[PDB]
Amino acid sequence: QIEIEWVQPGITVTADLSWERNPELAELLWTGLLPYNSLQNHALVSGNHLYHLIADPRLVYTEARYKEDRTKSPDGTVFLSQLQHLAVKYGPLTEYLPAAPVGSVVPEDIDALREAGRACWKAAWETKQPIEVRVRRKGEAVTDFALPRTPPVDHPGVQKLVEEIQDETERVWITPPAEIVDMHQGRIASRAGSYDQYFSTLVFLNGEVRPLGYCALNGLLKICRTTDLTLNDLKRITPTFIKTPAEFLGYTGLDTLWRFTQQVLTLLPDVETREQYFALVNALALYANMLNTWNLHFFPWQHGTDYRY
Amino acid sequence: QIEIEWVQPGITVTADLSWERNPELAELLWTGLLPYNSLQNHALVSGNHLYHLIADPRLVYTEARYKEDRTKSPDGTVFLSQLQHLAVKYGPLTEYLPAAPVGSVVPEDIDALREAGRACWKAAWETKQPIEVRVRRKGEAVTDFALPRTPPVDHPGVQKLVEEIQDETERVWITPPAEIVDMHQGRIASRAGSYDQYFSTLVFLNGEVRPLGYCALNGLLKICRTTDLTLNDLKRITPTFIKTPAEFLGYTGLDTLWRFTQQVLTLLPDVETREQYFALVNALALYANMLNTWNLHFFPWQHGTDYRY
Ligand SMILES: N[C@@H](Cc1c[nH]c2ccccc12)C(=O)O
Ligand SMILES: N[C@@H](Cc1c[nH]c2ccccc12)C(=O)O
Repeated sequence: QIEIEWVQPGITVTADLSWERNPELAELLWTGLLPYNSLQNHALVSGNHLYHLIADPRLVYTEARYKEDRTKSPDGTVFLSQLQHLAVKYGPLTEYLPAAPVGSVVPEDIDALREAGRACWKAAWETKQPIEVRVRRKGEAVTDFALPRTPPVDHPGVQKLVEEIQDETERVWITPPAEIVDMHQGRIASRAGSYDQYFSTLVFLNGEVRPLGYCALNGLLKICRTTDLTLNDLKRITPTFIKTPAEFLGYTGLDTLWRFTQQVLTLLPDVETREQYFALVNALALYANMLNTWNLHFFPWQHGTDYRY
Repeated sequence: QIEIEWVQPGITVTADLSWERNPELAELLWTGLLPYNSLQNHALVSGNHLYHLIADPRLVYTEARYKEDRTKSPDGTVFLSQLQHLAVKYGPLTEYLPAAPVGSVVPEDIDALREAGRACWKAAWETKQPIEVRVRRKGEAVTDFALPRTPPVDHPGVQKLVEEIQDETERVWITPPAEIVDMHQGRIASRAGSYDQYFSTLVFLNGEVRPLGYCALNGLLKICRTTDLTLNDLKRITPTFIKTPAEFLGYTGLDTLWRFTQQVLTLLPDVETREQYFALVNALALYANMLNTWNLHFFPWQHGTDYRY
């Protein structure tokens, strides 16, 4: 049993964990991930779905034993995905992609859940109020949320950079990053956007950050942990999947993203172990995925009033 | 000397190619790429910048000898890009990323160039009328534009799928794909989009397709051609970068993309040679990059009127 606290709406629900179908994932949440906090997003495509990022690389490569069509899942079902989400269905879904269930919100708490889901939708559609979520073991108080830090690494250069990136990831974990807020308000040093408007810039912002985190960066992580591709080859293929997106994004306004990427690309040829490679890339990957949660939050979805079925 | 003809606005300019700075590039265009047609897009972020797609894998990995800041290039400058573009500056740019020049539209055609530039803008911004560009060696008239096909490959199953995919890419080269048009009109069988709107779906359609093409797929082509990564490893790493994006887009409405990806992923472990790997990923790659051009064309950029600096 776990509790899920949405702070701003002031709603807490309780969910039963199950080791029956996906024991490795249940065990991962129960033992390795809890307790944590995150920025709570609402799905913009999939339907009445809530997901939030968990700052732990294991979610990228841990396999499920059992997946089901998520639209057929009962409301209240809790999932874990390799996009590093914990997810909860609270109403109908259109996205029929397989998902890995690990439990469900107790029957007594479903109304609370749907109510909370609507509060989360309202925040992303209208108010832009960042909604903090706290997840912890049932009946275990926490007054200490801090992002995990990968074990230190025998390399002053790598470790220093890892710490810097992770620190920054924590700093803006539930606090809006200024470089994201600024772009949405048009405060953009480079004036990016054709013909004096920055709407397109926001679409490209929203568009490039997301795959860079979950696809390129997390892909490298997945490959690194689940295959025996050599360190030399990991090092070689990395600039190819991560340089251009970050560079273009740097111009649009993500100076910190692009700065971090340059320092990583700069250190990368000289790392000596797979452990060093992984901490370096993991730190950037989490930073990238963190930014996506804020784009999900801040992007003007409101325009969809003019795009109803 | 080449000729760039924009069909709809009835404008044809002449450009001098130069071997002074990027000989390998100028050569490739001159001997390898001409003549061709394409869909003319206009940059939505970079400024007064025209770019279109060229159906040749060599642009992905052929290296520039020289690059300069594009904001400082004279109006009229022609560039080739590893994004598979021929690009022309016709006014101020804000994107200061380096680009490889290969020539210039002649001085007496600059006015005609800026007319072509503004007309392409009108098509992206307001009209959504597809503009066809035709590019030729000066002198030699051209009647048939067919997409380049990779040389037949000693593997019938691979070769068949390669043919089917290339055929399809050719079919909707300058004629809009129904799957893209239908989505932008809300004709989406899965009703993807939270709370009965499909605007968010259009943002994600736009955002996911582009990196899948230029970053994941094209990245694998470049890795295959510019490094000696083993075939065994090329096959191992491929699904990690291309499955998840394609599956989600399939759900959102791109049935053909997801079907072509699944087929590629089924044949991929059976591939026997690098040449077989290359042709298979290359065909899927171009198709993906082809879809990007239509997203760039059809996405409702006009919303930018509420986002002026
Ligand atoms: N369903 C998420 C987005 C999403 C789900 N799976 C994906 C895979 C790739 C990219 C985006 C996604 C939303 O609507 O907010
Ligand atoms: N210039 C393109 C966008 C672009 C340029 N370079 C990129 C690299 C990655 C992604 C997008 C881009 C436009 O504004 O239309």
